Amino acid sequence: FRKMAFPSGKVEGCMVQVTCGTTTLNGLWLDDVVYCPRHVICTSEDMLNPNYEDLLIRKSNHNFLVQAGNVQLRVIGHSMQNCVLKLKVDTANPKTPKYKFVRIQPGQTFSVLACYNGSPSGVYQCAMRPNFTIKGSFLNGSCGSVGFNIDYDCVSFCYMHHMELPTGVHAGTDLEGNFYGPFVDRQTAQAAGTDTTITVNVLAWLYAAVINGDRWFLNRFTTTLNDFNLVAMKYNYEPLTQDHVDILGPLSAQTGIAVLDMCASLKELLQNGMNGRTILGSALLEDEFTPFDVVRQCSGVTFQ
Amino acid sequence: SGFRKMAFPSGKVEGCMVQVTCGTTTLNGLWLDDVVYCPRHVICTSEDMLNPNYEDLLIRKSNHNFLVQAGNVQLRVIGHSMQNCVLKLKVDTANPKTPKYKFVRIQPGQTFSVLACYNGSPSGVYQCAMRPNFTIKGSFLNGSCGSVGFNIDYDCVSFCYMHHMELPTGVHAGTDLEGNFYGPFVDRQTAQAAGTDTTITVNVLAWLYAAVINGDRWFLNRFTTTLNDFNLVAMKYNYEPLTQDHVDILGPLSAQTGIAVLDMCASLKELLQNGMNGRTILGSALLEDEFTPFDVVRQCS
Ligand SMILES: *C(=O)[C@H](C[C@@H]1CCNC1=O)NC(=O)[C@H](CCCC)NC(=O)/C=C/c1ccccc1
Ligand SMILES: *C(=O)[C@H](C[C@@H]1CCNC1=O)NC(=O)[C@H](CCCC)NC(=O)/C=C/c1ccccc1
Repeated sequence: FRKMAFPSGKVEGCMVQVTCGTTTLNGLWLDDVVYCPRHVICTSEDMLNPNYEDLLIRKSNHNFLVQAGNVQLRVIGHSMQNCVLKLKVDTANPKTPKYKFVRIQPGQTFSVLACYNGSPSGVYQCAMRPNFTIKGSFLNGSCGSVGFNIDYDCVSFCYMHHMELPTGVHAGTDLEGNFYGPFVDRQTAQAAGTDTTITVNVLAWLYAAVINGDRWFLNRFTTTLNDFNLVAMKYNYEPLTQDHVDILGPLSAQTGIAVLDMCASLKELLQNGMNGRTILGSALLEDEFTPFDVVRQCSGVTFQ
Repeated sequence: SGFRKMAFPSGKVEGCMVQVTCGTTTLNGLWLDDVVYCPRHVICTSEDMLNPNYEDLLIRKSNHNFLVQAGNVQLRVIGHSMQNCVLKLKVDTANPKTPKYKFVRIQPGQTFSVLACYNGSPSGVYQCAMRPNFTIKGSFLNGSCGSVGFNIDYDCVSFCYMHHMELPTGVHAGTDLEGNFYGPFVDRQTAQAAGTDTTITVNVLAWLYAAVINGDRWFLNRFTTTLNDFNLVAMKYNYEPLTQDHVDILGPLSAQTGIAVLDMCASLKELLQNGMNGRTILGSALLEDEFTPFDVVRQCS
């Protein structure tokens, strides 16, 4: 089991450059619309608290330079939806994959295609933290890079990059321009809420350990969900939702270990330590691998 | 800012991946212009795999014994040859998506991106390193043979690896694109052990510089060391030797952080001798050796 990105080719064919003034960032070209962060229309003397509505009144179609490589795509319409700008262009992208826009929950993972000037430079796997930040890797000019999942041949876009926070973590929106968490696209220092450990993913990691025959931590206890949730929060663990219980179903069926029995096993690991031992080679409990991520990597048949 | 294990965008390689089938065996091939490259053991039955005479099995095959599929269309095989452990299938169609490319043989300690494929379908991408014992710590399942490793520079894809084998310890072995294995391994169905692995010293130091660039300095000290005395301790702890070339390649990271290379060596020596004492570096409880100096500069500058 390993942290793996989705192949990025379907997304690479969608990356473009958007320039307004001397500010260049990345945009996402799907059919005849280009999606990008709206702060591309900001000047260096106006980022502190931009009035985006009045800044955009000042802009016409001909103020936007959209480029696929060095090839210009003429902008024939523009609008703002929350914190994203939607630029209608004169050319439908022939590389447009089958796609959806989706808003992910904390704990869900996705691949990020980090881009600069519309040129992809790297791909890595991220998790949405419970405080709605991501521990990403972004340099200047990265805004507009997107995060995504791929299921069969459909790309589910879930993240567009906008901000770095003082602590070095990152914040952004879904593809309707709505920020994850309490952040705003302003040139200010914004504090992330206090983070927690992603319980459902820890449990997925324990199931993965069991699947591999590493199962010393399986105890003889069970628990109710409410009892577990109340203890978990005292160790800075997220509480479990009904949806979390249900996405652990397949792993519970595969191993024969009831979800609530594994919760009792995790509770013991929180109240005592690992003694000295490790799980899957590590002394730390991994929390950025989802139940889906574990199920996929069990065999070639499921991973394809 | 930030630090992640980062792979190269895989789109240029995705357009080259195909499915090759011989009899009951299916794996992946690499389609460049009008040739498909794939592991030669695709021609083996489960009988053959135990002790294949590969020249033996191949002369008994004809072109129509090979079924090559690219996405949804069959490519017709019109020629076949063998170069070391790779098969070269000539097909009657050029791959329009052929990128600019080169075949390279990489050195131990260097990194590359792996595009893991199953039945010709790319399914994940991750970053690996060629270990000093010429294994790779991959994640490969059944059907993954013929997946390739690569680096990209501008628009040119440098293919350095094609996947063939898993060892009993769970690490992996494979060839360059000329079909020559990395390390002492062979394409037969036997349990094979590697030589004793060592830690890639120059990469650990690059990673420590990354940790400093990202604001973490707890492991630094005011000691220094000579290069030879550092190498004495490194060899004691199963680390590869650090050469003057390594010291030079660390130059840019040293200049960026203001920490002389031999001072960082002194930090690493202390970490080797004292342990990490339950602390973390870039979220890791272990010293990480699969980031090269170039990888760190690329991601942190
Ligand atoms: C977009 O390219 C950029 C991404 C940053 C660059 C460095 N790493 C990243 O992730 N986004 C911004 O720079 C953003 C624009 C603000 C809209 C007008 N500004 C910030 O992210 C600054 C945050 C900050 C942190 C601490 C103190 C002040 C400001
Ligand atoms: C090709 O797809 C496959 C890749 C393996 C499958 C599981 N994970 C991988 O990386 N390659 C083989 O299966 C290879 C075929 C070569 C014989 C012609 N055989 C092995 O890798 C055998 C390993 C082994 C381990 C222990 C004891 C015997 C054999």
